Amino acid sequence: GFCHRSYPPECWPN
Repeated sequence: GFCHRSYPPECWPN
């Protein structure tokens, strides 16, 4: 559920 605002934004199924 927690996504990191990177580029590309890395998000995990958390």
